[PDB]
Amino acid sequence: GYTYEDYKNTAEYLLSHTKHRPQVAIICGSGLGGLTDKLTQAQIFDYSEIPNFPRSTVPGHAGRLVFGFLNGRACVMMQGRFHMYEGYPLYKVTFPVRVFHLLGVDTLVVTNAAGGLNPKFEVGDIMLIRDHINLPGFSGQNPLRGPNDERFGDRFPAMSDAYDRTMRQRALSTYKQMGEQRELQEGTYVMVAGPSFETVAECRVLQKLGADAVGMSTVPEVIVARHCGLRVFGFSLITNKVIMDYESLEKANWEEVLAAGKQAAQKLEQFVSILMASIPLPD
Amino acid sequence: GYTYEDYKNTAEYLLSHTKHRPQVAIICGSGLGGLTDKLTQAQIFDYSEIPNFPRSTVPGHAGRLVFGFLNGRACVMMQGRFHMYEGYPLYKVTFPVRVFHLLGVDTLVVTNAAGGLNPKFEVGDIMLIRDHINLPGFSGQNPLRGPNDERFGDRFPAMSDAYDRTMRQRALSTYKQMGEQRELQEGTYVMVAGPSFETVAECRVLQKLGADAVGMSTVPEVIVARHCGLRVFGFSLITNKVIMDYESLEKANWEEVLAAGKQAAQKLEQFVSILMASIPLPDKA
Amino acid sequence: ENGYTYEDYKNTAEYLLSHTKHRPQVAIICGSGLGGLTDKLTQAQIFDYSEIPNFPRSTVPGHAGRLVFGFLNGRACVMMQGRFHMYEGYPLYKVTFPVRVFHLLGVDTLVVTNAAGGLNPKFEVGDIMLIRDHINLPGFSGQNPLRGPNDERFGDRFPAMSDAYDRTMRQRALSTYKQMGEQRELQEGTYVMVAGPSFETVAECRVLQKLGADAVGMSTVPEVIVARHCGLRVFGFSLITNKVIMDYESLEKANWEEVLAAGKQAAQKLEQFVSILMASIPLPDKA
Ligand SMILES: Nc1nc2c(CN3C[C@H](CO)[C@@H](O)C3)c[nH]c2c(=O)[nH]1
Ligand SMILES: Nc1nc2c(CN3C[C@H](CO)[C@@H](O)C3)c[nH]c2c(=O)[nH]1
Ligand SMILES: Nc1nc2c(CN3C[C@H](CO)[C@@H](O)C3)c[nH]c2c(=O)[nH]1
Repeated sequence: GYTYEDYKNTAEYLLSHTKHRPQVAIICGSGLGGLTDKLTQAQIFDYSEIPNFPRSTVPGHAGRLVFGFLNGRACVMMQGRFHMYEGYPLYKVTFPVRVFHLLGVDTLVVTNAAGGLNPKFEVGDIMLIRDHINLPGFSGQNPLRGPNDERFGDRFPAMSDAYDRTMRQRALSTYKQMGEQRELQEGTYVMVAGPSFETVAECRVLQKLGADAVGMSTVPEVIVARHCGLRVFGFSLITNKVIMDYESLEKANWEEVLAAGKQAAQKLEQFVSILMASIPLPD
Repeated sequence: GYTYEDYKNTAEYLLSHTKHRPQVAIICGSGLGGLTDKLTQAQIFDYSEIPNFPRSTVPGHAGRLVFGFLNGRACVMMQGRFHMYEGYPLYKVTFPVRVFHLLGVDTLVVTNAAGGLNPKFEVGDIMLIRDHINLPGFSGQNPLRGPNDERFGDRFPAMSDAYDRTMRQRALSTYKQMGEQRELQEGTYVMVAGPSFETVAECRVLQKLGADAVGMSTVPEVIVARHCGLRVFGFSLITNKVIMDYESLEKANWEEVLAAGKQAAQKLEQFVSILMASIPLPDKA
Repeated sequence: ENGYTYEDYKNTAEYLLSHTKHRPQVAIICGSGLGGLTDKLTQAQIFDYSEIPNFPRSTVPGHAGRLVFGFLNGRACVMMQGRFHMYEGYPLYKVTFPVRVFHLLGVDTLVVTNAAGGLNPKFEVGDIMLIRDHINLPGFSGQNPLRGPNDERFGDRFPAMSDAYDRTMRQRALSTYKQMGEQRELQEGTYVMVAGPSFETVAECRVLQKLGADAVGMSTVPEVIVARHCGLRVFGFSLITNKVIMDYESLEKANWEEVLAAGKQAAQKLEQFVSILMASIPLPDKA
């Protein structure tokens, strides 16, 4: 895989090529690339020009790294991400997270599109990620598998406090004081590898396990971020309701997923701006 | 693993070495190879003579591809299949499915032996597969992993309609007018990788997940078939009741599995006959 | 698919047999913080894993990385002082390599031990849970040490695991233990393997509870599958080293230092238990 020097080489490339010094990294998921629009003094790198960066092969993933200020805050944004289903091993999927750490980032915001498993969710809802279920992790697909480098973190990091409690309370609070539009949802995200969508029986499995939303990303990035000590916040856009009975003739499809992101673009933009305000400055 | 041209080469080899032109492909699982017996005008290929075909290493898997007519319908049958527990990557396990598509097949019938998890099933029951749970797929073992080729299908295919609803309706109706003793069962098949058989605690996990029958195949072939637009029908022969308590001195074993297929041969042969009568003809000949 | 040939296992076995006069009947694999179980071996002869042909290396704290032959309560034993885990980067054929070596040495009984997180709310830190059964989550998805061509010199293509943990040993150990006036009962339950190396989320803890697991760890199962495949009698137990976090209010977190400390606290109870255990292992039919 990647040596420590590989991560350092990439971080040094970025640090040499930009004056931006980000505090927060944001990973934009399927159809959420629009979150880069409000960056000021934006500087763009195509992933292809960044040493060791994988390529985004999925539609709705632009494949660019954008530095700028978001609500005055120094950010770096992955406009597009990587997925196991593309053929990438998790050490590639998660590579940018350790680079961000080496750039000086102290907070990772992870975003995604997700299928709703909890019947109370509607398409267009934002679900705050309170926790996850790492199904690939259980079987061996964990980005920390292999020799541990103490320069990044511990051999056996805990994940029970992965999603930052303070930011979650603040976000929930702020959306109470609105009382406008749908309320902010909260729940458990389960990662499945994909790329095919779930059967009805699989939908019922994931529900029985206690997941509220399902997708094919995010969890590995969180694990790596927590290993290197980043504060983590996550949310899903619920882009479709997972099919849960044999009567329906509806089927999950990627077109509908991207369409739901386009529709929620302004709402997501607002949410992320309020989010930045809840991140404390470094010491 | 395989290039688009690899699939092409194999399909052209077959198209150039037989005049048979199948509409239906049938994959015969453990102890089910006898389903080939009623083929008329049979032409046999050993897998070893077919470019790019993997080899069947499991007992009760003959490793032959047979072309012929089954109750008057033009079929190609896998007498034996491949399993990930043999060492094969899923792109090898499922290779033939994409070949079948290129041969002009529009329907895939997948068969297997399976261990009964639903206590209402008896050894010798046929269970129609209404749905599946893909446990390896959750963790990354899906035959679609990697770059997608649009010449086969979509990057993100849906699976919630994988097992053709109309065929299942017709098979159930037709079978319940034939007044046979044991009813035709219907349920959810769960794939596990194996090759070791389940513990009691594992059996209870699978039951809790909602599975009726468990085996170690089939699901990857269905995913690949649905990706390329094939109509899919599946059934399991329940060959053993999975062990469910710590008192029992009985154990799952492969010999009992094959024996159950032997005993069920006449019931299978008849089922497969009314199955063929439930497969739509193509719009144009 | 397995990276080792039959001859690789043979070579390692012959090397050991030609470098010690010890001829073990019982192999014992010592888990995290349980390496002290070797302290009571008499006539102990130690090999570093690094000097044994084909042996993997233990890279985890609390795993010494030594193979120790000797007598335990009068019985000929070989003990792995430290083991290997999938999370270290090893394929399962490497993790489980020693088990087939033990079979070639003449061992007929494998005792597997580990530290484990408690999922059953009745367990307390320091409890010994006898393993009645396991749930092999990596196995379901393809990570099984038997994957690939099968060598009938070791065992069957499709071995059963429903009787993996020897009932008779478990009945004898429980009975003997009960008659010795110990205040805290031996526990008994199902161990679930997850790959790690990160510890469980609360949601994951709840999944594992709902699946019927009593304790969770990151080892053991592969070794048992290989042991049963080649016909070894198997006994297993876990030291419950921590209660897995199961609510969002707690500020406590699983951590490896506390895991190792729990093994230190339990050294004496574990020593005494492994003695009752050795007395519960049948002798071979012939000497
Ligand atoms: N597993 C899964 N993932 C998603 C997603 C998340 N991603 C959306 C994209 C395919 O549209 C993949 O990267 C998965 C949205 N809806 C679903 C769903 O119903 N199921
Ligand atoms: N997992 C599992 N599979 C089967 C099967 C199906 N296959 C039968 C064959 C071994 O007998 C393997 O390819 C699995 C029958 N019974 C069982 C069972 O109890 N369990
Ligand atoms: N998964 C898991 N394993 C353990 C273990 C067992 N091992 C202890 C060591 C990390 O301390 C790893 O090899 C796993 C103890 N407690 C726990 C737990 O809470 N969870």
